[PDB]
Amino acid sequence: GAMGASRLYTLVLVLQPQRVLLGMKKRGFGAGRWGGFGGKVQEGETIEDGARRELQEESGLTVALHKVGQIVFEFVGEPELMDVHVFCTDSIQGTPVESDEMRPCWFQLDQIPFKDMWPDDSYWFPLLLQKKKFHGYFKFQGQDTILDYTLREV
Ligand SMILES: Nc1nc2ncccc2[nH]1
Repeated sequence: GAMGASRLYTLVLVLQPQRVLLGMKKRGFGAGRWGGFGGKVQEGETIEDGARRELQEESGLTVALHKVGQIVFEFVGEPELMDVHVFCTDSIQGTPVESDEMRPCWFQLDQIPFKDMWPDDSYWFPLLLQKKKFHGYFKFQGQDTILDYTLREV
C-alpha cells in the first residue's frame, strides 16, 4: 500500500576540520544518545529556518547551513515516518550551552562516539564526514535493532 505519512524534521551537525559538536539527549525518546541538534519543522516554516531555530533552541548557537542528506526513519508499531533533513555548518561565532533538551560536548573526529549514538550513524555519518550527499532509510524495532535499511550517495 501507500508509503506511510511522514513528519518533517531537521538535524544540524556543527562540523569543523578536527572536531564535531554533539548533544546528549537528556530525556524522552532516545535519551542517553549523542547526536546533532534538531526537531520538528513548524507550520509555515522553511526547512532551513527550522534547522536554524532548532540549533539555536537546543545549543544556543546562531549561524549559512549546507544541505548534506536526508534520512527516513520507520519504527515497528508506528505508522508515521520521520523525514529528517540533515544540514551542516563549519562556521560558528558563539558558545554552545546546555539546554533542557541537550548537553553539548565536542568530539575529535578520531573519537566519534558511535557506541553512544543511534545505530544508523555507523552507515551515514562517515559519508557526512567525507562531504558526500546521501539519502537513507532505516526501519527499527525499538531503539537498537535495524530490520532493514537502504542508503545511497547522491
Ligand atoms: N541518528 C538518529 N537520530 C534519531 N532520532 C530518532 C530516531 C532515530 C534516529 N537516528
